[PDB]
Amino acid sequence: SMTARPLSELVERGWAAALEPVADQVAHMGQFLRAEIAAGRRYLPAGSNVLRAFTFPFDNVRVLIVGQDPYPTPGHAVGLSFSVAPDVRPWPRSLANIFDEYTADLGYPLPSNGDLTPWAQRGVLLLNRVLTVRPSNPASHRGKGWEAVTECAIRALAARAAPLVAILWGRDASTLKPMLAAGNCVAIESPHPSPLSASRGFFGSRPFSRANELLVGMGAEPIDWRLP
Ligand SMILES: Nc1c[nH]c(=O)[nH]c1=O
Ligand SMILES: [Cl-]
Ligand SMILES: [Cl-]
Repeated sequence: SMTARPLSELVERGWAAALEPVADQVAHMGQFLRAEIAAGRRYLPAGSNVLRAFTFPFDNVRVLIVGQDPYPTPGHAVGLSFSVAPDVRPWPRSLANIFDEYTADLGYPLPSNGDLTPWAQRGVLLLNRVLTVRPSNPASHRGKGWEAVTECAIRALAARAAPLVAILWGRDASTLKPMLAAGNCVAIESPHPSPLSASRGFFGSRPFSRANELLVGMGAEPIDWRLP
């Protein structure tokens, strides 16, 4: 529980230190979620998954993907942005669009399922700007305190003596751009892959190959984006 236990128990070591400035804020978010349930509203993803992106090593992140907030359908969000469990089908629409662009950009076949854990395991941080949502209500937790947490995560990543490429999908993600200003960091910004915005510049954006060109140009290894 985010209300009950400290960062050193909840997230990976590097992340617990990176997020020290927002320790109280994370506990505050646990209190917010408690109050939601007391009031008769639910949240997604499950409590134990809310901070899941921060359970993969901070020091290993090479690419940052940021979306808006978790999927609003119960059974979709798993705490890694855009990912779904391997048994989920049909895929959410934004994921179908991501995968369409993945095939167009990289030439790989469509993935077998919507599980993005391989990316997380290979140094891609799958973040959302806001880490919870009320079921069926996109953006319902905007402005409730998560933004300070994800801002802190981005500043910390950018302050590392390491290369970073950021992929910011949509307007809420885009508000992290000012924090991504140091010379060790590069940002790719595009419209979000949701059907509402994807035709404004998501399709054709080639984020995966661009990220790899950027990594190689900073002397970093590219991401193996291939999903099974
Ligand atoms: N639209 C979205 C769906 N699911 C995500 O995890 N992030 C988003 O921005
Ligand atoms: Cl609800
Ligand atoms: Cl209500």
